[PDB]
Amino acid sequence: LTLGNTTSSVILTNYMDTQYYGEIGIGTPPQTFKVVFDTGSSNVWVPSSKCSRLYTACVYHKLFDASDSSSYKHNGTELTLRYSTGTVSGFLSQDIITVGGITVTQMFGEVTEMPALPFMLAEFDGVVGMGFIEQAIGRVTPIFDNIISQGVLKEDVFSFYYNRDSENSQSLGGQIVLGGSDPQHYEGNFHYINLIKTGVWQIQMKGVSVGSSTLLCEDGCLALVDTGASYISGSTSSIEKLMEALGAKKRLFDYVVKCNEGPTLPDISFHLGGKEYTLTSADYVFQESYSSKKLCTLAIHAMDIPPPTGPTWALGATFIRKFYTEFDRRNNRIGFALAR
Ligand SMILES: *[C@@H]1O[C@H](CO)[C@@H](O)[C@H](O)[C@H]1NC(C)=O
Repeated sequence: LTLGNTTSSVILTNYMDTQYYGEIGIGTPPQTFKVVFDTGSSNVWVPSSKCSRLYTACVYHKLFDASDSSSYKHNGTELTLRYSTGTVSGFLSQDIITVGGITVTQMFGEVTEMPALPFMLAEFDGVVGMGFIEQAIGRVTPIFDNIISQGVLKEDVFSFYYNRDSENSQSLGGQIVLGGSDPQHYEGNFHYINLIKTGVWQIQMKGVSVGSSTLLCEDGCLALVDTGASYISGSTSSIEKLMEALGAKKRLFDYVVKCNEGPTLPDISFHLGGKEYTLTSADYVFQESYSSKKLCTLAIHAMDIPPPTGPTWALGATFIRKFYTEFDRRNNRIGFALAR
């Protein structure tokens, strides 16, 4: 490990509080893609020129064209990438990738199979896995390892700020710091939790309270800290119980409550390390209305993550909105501070 004196930031766009993406460039000259920075995965992919326009997703996203890059290096190894919500398929390529100020040689997937559902609903083109080589499909070096290799980053850490949505155009949707934190976006002190293990951004969670009573994960459980999850997620059994406690009806893909009932819904806490991390109903309800007649989604849903990572809680954007999160690869731990 070699440390320099460079901090590098990635400005992020907040789509509807569910999609947080920033811009990278690939090739000479650069081709730009909107990408989700996903601690729950370890590959880079963007859609490919070689994707059939029979995938309507590829018609509606930026496509990497290797025939327009003078820094492309062929590989052509196939790979399938499996995500919580959908699956993509293609082949491996090498090129120069620009992220913040930093230029790195990176192996990445050219995706050629991009299902209409759900990629038609994606503001973003691709994904930059911020996880560990142990999770990388085709055991490819993840972009963060490659930047650390360059010995320019002041620290072997990266931090996430996820703003609330804003009408105002001049609002900052989010910020990734590579090699640091931005003290302009948190307050009080970081509180750290060491990982179950190296190779996954997962930590021991002691309890979930719904207002008064610890009626979930009573013994102890797993929390994946997943900058690529829109929501906080537990396992079908954890949730259909959580929601029964809240008084929430179960729709096909999410839980809802009558909008009128939303604001008085109880606090939800998360025992991580020392501190108890609490969310108000404001923090976990899409309060889009106050009418008893209309229905309001909650930012918590069922996610059955398969082993060996699963089953686990996923703490995504619902949680990171309140808690500025610092991923410390140096000491294998996650820092949390109160966001501002
Ligand atoms: C693809 O890259 C891998 C890993 O760096 C390399 O060892 C392999 O031989 C490459 N395959 C081709 C066909 O270029």
